[PDB]
Amino acid sequence: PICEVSKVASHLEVNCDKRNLTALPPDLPKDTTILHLSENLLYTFSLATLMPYTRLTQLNLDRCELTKLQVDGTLPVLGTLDLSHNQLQSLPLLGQTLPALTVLDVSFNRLTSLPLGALRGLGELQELYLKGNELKTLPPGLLTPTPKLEKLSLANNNLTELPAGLLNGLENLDTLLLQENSLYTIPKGFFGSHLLPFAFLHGNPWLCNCEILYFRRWLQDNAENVYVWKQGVDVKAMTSNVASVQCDNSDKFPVYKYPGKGCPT
Ligand SMILES: *[C@@H]1O[C@H](CO)[C@@H](O)[C@H](O)[C@H]1NC(C)=O
Ligand SMILES: *[C@H]1O[C@H](CO)[C@@H](O)[C@H](O)[C@H]1NC(C)=O
Ligand SMILES: [Pt+2]
Ligand SMILES: [Pt+2]
Repeated sequence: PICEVSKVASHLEVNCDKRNLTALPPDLPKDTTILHLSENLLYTFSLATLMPYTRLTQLNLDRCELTKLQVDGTLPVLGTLDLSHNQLQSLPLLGQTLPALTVLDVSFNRLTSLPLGALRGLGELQELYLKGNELKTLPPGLLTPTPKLEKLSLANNNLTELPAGLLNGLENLDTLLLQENSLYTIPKGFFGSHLLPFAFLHGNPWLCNCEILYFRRWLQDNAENVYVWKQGVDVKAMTSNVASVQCDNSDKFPVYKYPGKGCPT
């Protein structure tokens, strides 16, 4: 039986996880809508070899020792692609071969930075996950190509500072995770004017000092919008905690409680 198939109305799912595969299995019912290839041996894979599956809509290359993934044309309806927990050291330019991609997950890899026109081409993206990588900086105009982005997570990286215009235009942005990095401040106007339902900013050496001021006021207007990331706790039991954003300024003093020792308005 090699993999295993099922049928949920349209769908014709193919599950081939934990199977020491090394390469894509032969049979694969050409008409597969959702293929699961999680936790297998691959090291290398080419979206090209999937070209035969016109209806493939979800691909999970989740945990497959991947170190390289080359992109090539076909795969016009692929909506979600998970490259979770792997080894790629460079973000693959998927924009020219995954036009329908709406959720990309390459979190927990060896990414140290993103190419220039990285997310170019995939202007249908709604969820981007890059948690667990490195990255100290982000290419300018990173999200310009993805105007309808809703969830964005750069949690647990090494971001020192981030563009003052990163979130410009994202009018559907409802979730932003920036926790566990090493950001020291927030550019004036960063959060712009869109209401952010869920923000995670704890675990940063926030250098509160007059520049943090803009961030302070923001933290005050959105105190019930900033939470803390806990293991497997569900938002059903999550509670706000604006005081989780504190200055690493040898204190554990909540920025947002920071008066701003007489500083220029
Ligand atoms: C990111 O933080 C880690 C923490 O252990 C550190 O080892 C690493 O050098 C930092 N960024 C890089 C990879 O330069
Ligand atoms: C794949 O190979 C590994 C290593 O020998 C083995 O433990 C595993 O059982 C094989 N796949 C399965 C789960 O049948
Ligand atoms: Pt083709
Ligand atoms: Pt939560």
